[PDB]
Amino acid sequence: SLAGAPKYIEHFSKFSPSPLSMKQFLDFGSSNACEKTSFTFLRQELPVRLANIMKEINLLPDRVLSTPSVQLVQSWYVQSLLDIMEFLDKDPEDHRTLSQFTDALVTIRNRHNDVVPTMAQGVLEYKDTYGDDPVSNQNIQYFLDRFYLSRISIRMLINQHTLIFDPAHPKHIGSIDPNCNVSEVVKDAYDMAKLLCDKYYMASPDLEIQEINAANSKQPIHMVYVPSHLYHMLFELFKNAMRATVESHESSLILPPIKVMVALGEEDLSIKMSDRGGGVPLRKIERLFSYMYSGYGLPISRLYAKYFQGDLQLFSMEGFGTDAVIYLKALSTDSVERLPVYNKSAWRHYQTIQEAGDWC
Amino acid sequence: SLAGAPKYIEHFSKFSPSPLSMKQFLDFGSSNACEKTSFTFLRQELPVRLANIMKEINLLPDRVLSTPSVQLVQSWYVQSLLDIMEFLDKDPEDHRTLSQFTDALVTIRNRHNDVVPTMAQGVLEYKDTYGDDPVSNQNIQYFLDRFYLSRISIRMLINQHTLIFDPAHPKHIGSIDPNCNVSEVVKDAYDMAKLLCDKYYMASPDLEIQEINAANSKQPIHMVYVPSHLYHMLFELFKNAMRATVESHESSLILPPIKVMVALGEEDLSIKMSDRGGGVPLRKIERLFSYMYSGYGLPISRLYAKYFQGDLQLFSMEGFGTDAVIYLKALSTDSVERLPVYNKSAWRHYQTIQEAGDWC
Ligand SMILES: O=C(c1cc(Br)c(O)cc1O)N1Cc2ccccc2C1
Ligand SMILES: O=C(c1cc(Br)c(O)cc1O)N1Cc2ccccc2C1
Repeated sequence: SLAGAPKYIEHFSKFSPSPLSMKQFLDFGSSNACEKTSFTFLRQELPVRLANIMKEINLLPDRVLSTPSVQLVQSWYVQSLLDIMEFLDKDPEDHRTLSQFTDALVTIRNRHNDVVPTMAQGVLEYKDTYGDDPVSNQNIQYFLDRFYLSRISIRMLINQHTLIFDPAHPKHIGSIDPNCNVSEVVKDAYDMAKLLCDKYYMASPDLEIQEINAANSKQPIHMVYVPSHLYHMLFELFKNAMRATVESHESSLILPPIKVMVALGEEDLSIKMSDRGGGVPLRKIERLFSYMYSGYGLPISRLYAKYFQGDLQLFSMEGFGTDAVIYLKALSTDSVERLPVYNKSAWRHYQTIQEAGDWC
Repeated sequence: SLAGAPKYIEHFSKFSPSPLSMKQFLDFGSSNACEKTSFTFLRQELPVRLANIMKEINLLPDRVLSTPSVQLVQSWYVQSLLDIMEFLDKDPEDHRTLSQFTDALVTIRNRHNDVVPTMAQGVLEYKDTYGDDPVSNQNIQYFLDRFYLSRISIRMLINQHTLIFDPAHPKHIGSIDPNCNVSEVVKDAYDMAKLLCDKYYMASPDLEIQEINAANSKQPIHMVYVPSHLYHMLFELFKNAMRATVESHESSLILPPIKVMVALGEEDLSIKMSDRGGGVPLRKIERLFSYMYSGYGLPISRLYAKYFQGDLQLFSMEGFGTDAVIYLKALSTDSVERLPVYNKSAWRHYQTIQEAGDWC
């Protein structure tokens, strides 16, 4: 039988998560020796990542913590942590340990499938029950960025293990494509967004792609990346760009295209999506990344970019259109997980009071 | 005779600066009744603004505060505050009070002429004497943004008073042009930057300007603004864009132009400057606004934008080029001074220790 969950949470929250680079993920093998190594790694690392973020959940305002949906998500994290604790004393040499471990990871992944919308219901419950306040809102914003990035990282570890140690893409390493053709992903996201735009507006802007391979002008641009994450970001951006374009051109039969540039530099692989959808005033830009003003499409997309040391930035020109840029690291060695850690500095952010700001 | 300066500093630092809108500045008259009102306003408001920022100087790390150049700037602020205290008991009805007051403001403006480079020498002295450290560096960054924005605001008040109550542009209200033609300022800044680029490189990119007046497509874009501030920002941006363009095209006789779009929306007047100067990796972008990595051209330009509720943002694409955007408020009623205030929230920022960050 197991100890009470808080004993495990306190134990594992003392450790810092260990960030892996894309290259490290990529250089992970599929042998028995490798599966045992993955097992011995994950039975420590997953509990560390679960515990670290569970400790930050406890720092949320009582108001948010008291909501049924936040309490529900907490309970899932507790059970998932306990599921892994069952493996602490198990022998990696026993093939049944390994197969049971993979089954346990699948069960955890499914348990947590609806975490994003469930947390969003928690935010709504807080607003409905108590009314929102600026202090709680700032804490929620800080927390959710960290919580969702933590979740992305945990899903990455689980997907890598289950895909490698249990199809279409045998050149992929788990969910990683060592030769991801960026323009092909751009086209896939455009195609899917076009289906949606065509359905509702009976029209959609065309796509124009330009590549700038600075060091090798002829060569198609490739990278090591998780294509599903890149797809997610581009699909969200195309939906917004298409909607803006059609909605700002109600009188017109001719729609300006969405232009995408893919640039490969020494350090960055940058993807800029430019539309002439009429733009948004600067005042309204920050709110596009707010969990409260919402529709977590944009904030979660930016977290995917940030997860491997990239970013997603918007700059609009009200009256004209908008540019969105996805910044990725060009090199797999620079693509290192960005993971929140529970410590004093973290703890300090939730320690805020209501007072006059430092500006007039 | 006067009280010791600290007594005045404590008294006036209790008040918050009072931000004025561009419209309020603009609706200020030049009569005798108006000059007395300006006097009675400024003999309170200037001491409040001087005292508020002097209190924050005292919050700097001992290391920075101990430098000769920071001590020198402090001493100027003390004397300027005392100069104004001489007017506390003077009668506004006496025309000699008014003329002496204008003389005192001119003397203050001249005294403080070299504040920006003198503070920069203070930063260098701290680095040379002690070596820099991350905690002090963060405090310096926070402080200098506020200090330089405060200074901009004090110079604005002084220039308005001295220009109105003591030439080429009689349609200007002090330093304010109620009908500033934005493209004409763009062209002036380009011309001056071209002279510099031509001198050093014997070549420079051409300029292309496009205006998008969303609500009135034919009409040239105008605004209420201080043209010298807009010029300053554009001149800095053109110098950077030109240098990048020529330096990334050493082999070429044909230079890509710098393209400027001026867009007027419902709320924003946005100016985007686009170059094909080869770009900068994202990692190096933040540092362009750092006082420590430096060359205060960019950070001070962004402060001018922020001063009337605007901003100046850079987004590059490494391997291709860079876009810089100046965001201004379109309406004089939205163009309100952005002024730092000395209070608890302000005080808290300088209260930081060296510890592990909240990220891995
Ligand atoms: O500028 C934008 C816009 C916003 C984002 Br985020 C983006 O990634 C691309 C865009 O073009 N919009 C969206 C939108 C939707 C309906 C109507 C107007 C607008 C104005
Ligand atoms: O991308 C840039 C660049 C930077 C800024 Br800030 C700007 O406002 C415009 C630019 O185009 N640069 C500057 C510069 C100077 C010499 C050489 C290369 C580069 C690359």
